[PDB]
Amino acid sequence: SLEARAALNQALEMKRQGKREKAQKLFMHALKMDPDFVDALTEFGIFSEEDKDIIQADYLYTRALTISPYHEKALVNRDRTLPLVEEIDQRYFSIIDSKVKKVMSIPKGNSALRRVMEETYYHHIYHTVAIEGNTLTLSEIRHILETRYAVPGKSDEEQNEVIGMHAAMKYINTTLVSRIGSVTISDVLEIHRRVLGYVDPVEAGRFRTTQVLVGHHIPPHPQDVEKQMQEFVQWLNSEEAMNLHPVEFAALAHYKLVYIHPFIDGNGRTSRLLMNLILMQAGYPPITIRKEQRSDYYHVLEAANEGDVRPFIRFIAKCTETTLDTLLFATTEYSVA
Repeated sequence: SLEARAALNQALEMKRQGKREKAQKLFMHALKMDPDFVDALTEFGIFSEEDKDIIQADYLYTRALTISPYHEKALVNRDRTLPLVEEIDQRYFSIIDSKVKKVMSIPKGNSALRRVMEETYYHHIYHTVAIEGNTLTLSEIRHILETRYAVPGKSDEEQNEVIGMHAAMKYINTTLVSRIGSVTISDVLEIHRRVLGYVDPVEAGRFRTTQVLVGHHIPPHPQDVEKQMQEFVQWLNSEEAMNLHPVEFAALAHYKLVYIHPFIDGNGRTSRLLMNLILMQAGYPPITIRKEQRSDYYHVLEAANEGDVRPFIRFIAKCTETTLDTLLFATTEYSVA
């Protein structure tokens, strides 16, 4: 018996008086105490909706309904929100497409563009290893790759992760981006071969034959991995996927590979590279999930496990905008002497 009903009732009482800042803390607290508490989700939805935060209200109702599909108070409200959410999400994909288009208006040989592209190349390597706890600094990663000399006082393992990423990004940018044709299984194993080849050569480029623990999660049985990965690459080359928005498609491709967890190590890194391969193949620039976005990343992945991928997609879309804003942050300004 969760003792959050107390918290929910006070929240409703505060809301009645109009102490809304005290209400949402009691709402948040009620779902801290019981995250699967239908009345608190539903009531906190209505709350959010009164403040015109439609996406949150809709998330909350959608959570309530994944737990209790027949909860009539939620069913009625999510009918009203779902269409307005589709609208809001669609307008954000338009602003991103705006910035992509402006970025792809820059002549290919532009120097400023050349320099920020290679600056952000080291940024993407730094963030994709640092988000997992790799203690190497940006300047250390540039040092390792520009020269070929190991950084003093940093483990071999950390530095091989960096070289490994570099080896993988070469292979994608050289081979797979330009290449007309299907994204085969062999492509995904080849990325993983390079990602992990310097740290764990034995496992580098082959699927796990064992069960794994990923925190409190247990991904699919190793005998389902082969089946589910063949459904994945079939979906990657399918007509439905090309029917999706490319950012939407890239986000789903990423989440699916994370969920399947087909390798022992380097699923995260291997699926952040696949995401970028998908975006680039569609004419979109590759993107970075910054180190400091670790919590947001975990939480949106967790929301995707609890039956709602939309927050994850929105997350990837915001990361896409933040990349474009950076590329655009190198554009011409009037000046004379």
